[PDB]
Amino acid sequence: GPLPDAKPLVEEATAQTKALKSAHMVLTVNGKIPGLSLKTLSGDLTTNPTAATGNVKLTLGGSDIDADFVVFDGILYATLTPNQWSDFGPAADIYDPAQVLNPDTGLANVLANFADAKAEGRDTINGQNTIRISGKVSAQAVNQIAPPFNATQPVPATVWIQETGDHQLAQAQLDRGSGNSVQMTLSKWGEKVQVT
Ligand SMILES: CCCCCCCCCCCCCCCC(=O)OCC(COC(=O)CCCCCCCCCCCCCCC)OC(=O)CCCCCCCCCCCCCCC
Repeated sequence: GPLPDAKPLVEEATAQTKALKSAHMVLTVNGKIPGLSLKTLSGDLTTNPTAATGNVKLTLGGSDIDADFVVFDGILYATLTPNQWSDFGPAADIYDPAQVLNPDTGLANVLANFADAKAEGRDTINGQNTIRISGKVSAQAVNQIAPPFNATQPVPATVWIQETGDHQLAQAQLDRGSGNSVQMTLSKWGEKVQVT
């Protein structure tokens, strides 16, 4: 049947995202984004205070490493060899994961700077009906959430917003062209992170 108007849905998702404290996130990098050596990540994030835990697949020196990670008390830790925790210092010197849910600079700021929104279709994301929406995100909003994009123009993007219910952002993708793109799927909004 007919699609809703994207614009009110984006506005509603913006407000919902600003109110978020925590979520489960799955992040995938498709192709190659210069200065991003991550391939995948899956984890749980809470904010105020910031903590995160999960697993990451990343490339270091031409090799893919699977690692568990914890961010706790500003500090990033990861197991670059199995069951061995290394301390990598302040998480903020690499990337503070709270930035993803910062209401001024994170996903909500992406949504508020998502231009030309148009509903394209319906898709299931994690068992929920969502509206797939195309648009373009400002360079400045992209660079603030994902510095390695190094955008000097608007970035084509797709968002998937819950059709009913709370209208959360279920998924977002930023396309750097060719077959190079970053996507995040969010779920379990307001989960207790558990702790670390
Ligand atoms: C809608 C889309 C939403 C997108 C939201 C998030 C987008 C991603 C944010 C961009 C990350 C920017 C961080 C710098 C990029 C980096 O990779 O450095 C490149 C250097 C090579 O680049 C350079 O040459 C120099 C950069 C200096 C980096 C120093 C590295 C020190 C080595 C030790 C790190 C190993 C532990 C990492 C475990 C995570 O080699 C490295 O890869 C080593 C560092 C790996 C960092 C992984 C960052 C994790 C992203 C977390 C956000 C996801 C949400 C979290 C939810 C829980």
